[PDB]
Amino acid sequence: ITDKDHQKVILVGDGAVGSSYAYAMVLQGIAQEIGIVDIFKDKTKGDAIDLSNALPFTSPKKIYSAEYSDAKDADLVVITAGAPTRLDLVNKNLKILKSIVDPIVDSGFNGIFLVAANPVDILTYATWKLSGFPKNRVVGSGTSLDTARFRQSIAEMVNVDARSVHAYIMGEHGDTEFPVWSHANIGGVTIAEWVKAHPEIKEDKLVKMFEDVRDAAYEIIKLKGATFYGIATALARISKAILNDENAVLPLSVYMDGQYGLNDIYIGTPAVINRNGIQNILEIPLTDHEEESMQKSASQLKKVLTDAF
Amino acid sequence: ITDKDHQKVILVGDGAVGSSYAYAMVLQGIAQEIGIVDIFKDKTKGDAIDLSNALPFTSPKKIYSAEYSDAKDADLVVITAGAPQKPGETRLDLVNKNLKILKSIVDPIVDSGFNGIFLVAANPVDILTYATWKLSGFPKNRVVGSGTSLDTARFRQSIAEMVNVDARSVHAYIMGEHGDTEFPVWSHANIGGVTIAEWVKAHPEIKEDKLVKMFEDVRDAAYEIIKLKGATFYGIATALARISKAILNDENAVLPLSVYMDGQYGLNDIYIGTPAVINRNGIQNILEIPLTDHEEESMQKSASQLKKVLTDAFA
Amino acid sequence: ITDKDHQKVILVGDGAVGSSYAYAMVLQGIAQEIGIVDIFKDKTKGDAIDLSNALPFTSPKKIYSAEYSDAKDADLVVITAGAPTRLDLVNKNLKILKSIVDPIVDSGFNGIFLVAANPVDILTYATWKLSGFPKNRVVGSGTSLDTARFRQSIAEMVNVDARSVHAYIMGEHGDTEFPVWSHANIGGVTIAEWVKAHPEIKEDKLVKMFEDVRDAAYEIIKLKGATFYGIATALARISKAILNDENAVLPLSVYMDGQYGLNDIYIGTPAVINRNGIQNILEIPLTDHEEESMQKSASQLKKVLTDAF
Amino acid sequence: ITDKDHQKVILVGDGAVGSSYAYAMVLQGIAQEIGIVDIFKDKTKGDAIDLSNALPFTSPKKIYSAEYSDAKDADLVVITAGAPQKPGETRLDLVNKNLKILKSIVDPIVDSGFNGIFLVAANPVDILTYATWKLSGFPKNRVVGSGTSLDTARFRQSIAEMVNVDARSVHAYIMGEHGDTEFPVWSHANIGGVTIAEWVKAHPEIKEDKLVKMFEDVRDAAYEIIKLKGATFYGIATALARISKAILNDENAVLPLSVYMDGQYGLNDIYIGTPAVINRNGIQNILEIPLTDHEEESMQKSASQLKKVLTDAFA
Repeated sequence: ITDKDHQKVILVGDGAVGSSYAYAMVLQGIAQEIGIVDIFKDKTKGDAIDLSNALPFTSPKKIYSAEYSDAKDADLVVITAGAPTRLDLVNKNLKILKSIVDPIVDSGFNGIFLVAANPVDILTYATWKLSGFPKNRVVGSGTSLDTARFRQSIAEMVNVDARSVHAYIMGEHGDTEFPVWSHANIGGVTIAEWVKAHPEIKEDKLVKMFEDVRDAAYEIIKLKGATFYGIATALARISKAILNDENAVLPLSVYMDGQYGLNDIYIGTPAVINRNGIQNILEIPLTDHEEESMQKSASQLKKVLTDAF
Repeated sequence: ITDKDHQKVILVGDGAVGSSYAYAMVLQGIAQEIGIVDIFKDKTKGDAIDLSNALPFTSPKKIYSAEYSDAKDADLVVITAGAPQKPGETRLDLVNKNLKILKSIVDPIVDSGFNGIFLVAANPVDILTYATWKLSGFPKNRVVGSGTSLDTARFRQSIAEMVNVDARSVHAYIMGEHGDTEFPVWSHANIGGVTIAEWVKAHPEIKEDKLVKMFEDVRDAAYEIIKLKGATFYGIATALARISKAILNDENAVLPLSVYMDGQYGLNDIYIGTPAVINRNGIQNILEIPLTDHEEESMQKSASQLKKVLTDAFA
Repeated sequence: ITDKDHQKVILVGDGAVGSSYAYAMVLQGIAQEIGIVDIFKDKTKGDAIDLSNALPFTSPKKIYSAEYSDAKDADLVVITAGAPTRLDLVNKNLKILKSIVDPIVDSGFNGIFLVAANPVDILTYATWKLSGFPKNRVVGSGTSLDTARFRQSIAEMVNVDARSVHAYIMGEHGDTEFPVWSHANIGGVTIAEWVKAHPEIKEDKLVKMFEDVRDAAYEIIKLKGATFYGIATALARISKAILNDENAVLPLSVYMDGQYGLNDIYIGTPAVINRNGIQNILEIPLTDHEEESMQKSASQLKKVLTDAF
Repeated sequence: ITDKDHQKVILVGDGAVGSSYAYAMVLQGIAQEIGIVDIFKDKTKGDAIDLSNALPFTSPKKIYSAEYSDAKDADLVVITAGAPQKPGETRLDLVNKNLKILKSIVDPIVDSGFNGIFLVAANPVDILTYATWKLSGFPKNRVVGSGTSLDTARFRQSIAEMVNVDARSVHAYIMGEHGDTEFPVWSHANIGGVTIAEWVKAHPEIKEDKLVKMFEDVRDAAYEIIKLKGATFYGIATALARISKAILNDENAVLPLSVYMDGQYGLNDIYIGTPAVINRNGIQNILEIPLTDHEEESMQKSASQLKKVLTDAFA
């Protein structure tokens, strides 16, 4: 039975995101095996060696340049392989995603898909459609990183550990996402309550703070050329919640079955995740304004999915 | 300047609590040195050896049987071993007994030149936190009690178990004086940001009387554990190690602690349990949760009963 | 397949060792479930609650007062339940051990046994005999703690992190165990080499240091009444080596199949351990003096086993 | 005194190495503050934001685009971005180029009042470690180079893979000047205390030529990784974070580092790779492994070639 006490991850895409993700899993000692799949075979071999060079300072792992067929007995397939009209972007990514998901399913893979490729909510739905897997075993990173960025920006404004800050970005990851100010809090004190006790914090600083979250990727790409440490860390956090069976609440792309009056899309909302994937979708009671933001995000996303399929 | 990158903790009290605390600090790699002070010198020497036997499986430390004078260059003095309430002793006698013992600890620690943070877990904690402040002459923000940290953990783990969620995704406080007068802040309690009131609307199989009972079981948790296994220690040891990490890693973490009231909740000149921000300099901000009328009344009744005992004890 | 990503430990014995072990597993986030089995049902219920009170500060776990029947789908059964002539001590512990192992096997348990009850090498062999399990899936703590004590004592003499100190105690845990000075080193510099560079270290300090290791339990019991933090920590280290599939070298009680000229006993030697238990028994080439110490430890232990069975 | 329980690292160089190093420090929770200094100011600002985006999943930090003057109260200055060898540049030109750049880093850092430890990873590391010592005026034991830390990890992981053992149970060194002249200490290399010579006797399917090749692959590892993926960074970033933890947690850990030779191996007045004990005060003890005649010759040839370049560079 202890023959099972070996956690295996297949990573698809060895760009800055996949490579950083593998490094995060090395340093935190999450899983015992990482197979790295990418068209660029030389690069994945180089990365597997560079990452392996770190292992003497952490817990051991088998790290290698892998093939889709190595997903047969994987716990976790992480898809980062995303090509940069919105509908053309989707059609291009659907053909690439089919070339990933089909051979992975053909391997006998029977674990959880974790999708981080842009656009994530659409490609999460597409992964579900192509794979034939249950809804709860296809997960997208959704607004996990936007939420982390939001919490860290509040943490810095108020000089508090972001782990004591509780706020969500929800909807489709992208321009239509929105902040759930109504439930956002610091140690259980709502932002509305916090602003009353600390009125140096102007409404316009909060507006700007959400705008900086929405435009974060643009600002980072402008400064250093790409974004990767954030999403790599989020993917490793989601990976730990699955592999350690945590029943952790994370904001993820999850299948709408009536939540917020939505159906038959993947979109960002807090959910409970454990070894079996999504257990519970948390439906935060939104204000009329927040519910409208959710409906506009959903509707625009549903239109693109319909047109794409 | 890196000569200072050595964190030192002086633990006063080598009971089940102090001992478990030191073990938590060993396994989590918090601090580089633990001096254990107790009247029972052989026991502290035995514990220092037993704890040291663990070190080859974790980060290294100097662990030893210590004296008050070893607090000179300590970052942290952790006070655990409160003289226990005898049958038919008044609360005020319990306090007076603990004040004479506490004076015999705090005075020689201050005399050593100790200039760090006091972390008080001795029962009764809110009163002995105030007493440590009074005896030490230290600033308000450098005398901290464990307060409702454990009651809050117990409350969060109870909600976690009812709802099948990691307690790290559950956010609820017990506040007031640690003891019979403490109360749950249901108004701000939430699971991943969904208030308990909101959660109960979506899941109405959860009856009001299960929630009432759940707070009652938290209030009476120590009595239930003492009845079953004779003593309580893993909970408070873990809480003390969490507070110790928040200080020593300068986290600005929000934790429910005994902190000095300067108008918060309409209270003054007591230590009592409420969320606060804590870093390397101790208490940075006291969070004043806007309480319902019922929750504010519970806070006032806890505070007033505690203030009466302190007043009577100092005179 | 991710239905398997749930590690379960059944602990037998909720005395200071078992209870400290469970606490170590809580603080280090090892396994997702601990069942605590003991005659004293009230005490195990109290301990499961006290340990659960810690969980909000660490990774989640299911911790409960358990029955032998709960071992059915356990990864790991840890036996600490040991009653304090040597042959009478063994006969008393064999009847108690039979009352543990039989109902655990009857449950359908199909994991690894980790034995810490005194006397450990004898009860490790007895666990193998009673269980019918393969040799490599019955492991004793053996000289893991004596070895830790030895390394920490060298660490303190020389002011070096014990993790940079490499020395073994081997043989039967107890009076006949011996230090392997021939291979003992600090950062790869043998103790013989270290003493040449640092001749303030007298041979008689080294003799005393092994004597203090052999008598460590006596000295600690005299001072504080019992010994538990050491073995609790060692048991949690061995548990991590199994559950994270490390192929770690640890000094353990393992089955002699010709190593050191020994057969058909469990005795202390370094071994490789992973998710499947013992993979490789390291046979350290001993000096004539060290080999004699091993043979005398083995022979006295083999006589007691023969007489007991 | 707890005002000091704030560990600060100034990183010089925000290339793949510096950036990966800062990420390793974020994920492992080492230090409370990282200032990133590089000529490319936009890149450091972008990195500080990207790294900060990770913080809600780990322990908190202040991460920012920094200047040399921010080293004033730093514990640790980590120097990574060495000007790379151009095709047909001499070794001595590489050194002279790096000395002018290194002077422009070390002088303003010393001028800030910085009084911590220098940790040098810039190529060529043993030479720039000596140069940092010469430019800074700091004591020998407070200027440390990464030396053969990564070569040693690569060597241990290669043995781990041959034998199917956790590399943490494998104990082998590469020593000398990091680069083509470095050598394996086979004589003291072991797996759980069993020397490689002993292991090969018990497992004679392991051929001498596989061991020769295994050291050759370690020596040429960087060339092989650069050929395959264009650059090397996870290895050295992880090593730098391990050395950083040994200093900041005062571990007295044995690591293979660039340390000042004062008679060890018959060497004087160079930095070169050998195991040493390191704590909060830097280098405490240099371990002198008794080398075979062949291993000692390799050490002498590595040292002498390195000493010639240093002599020529300083004059």
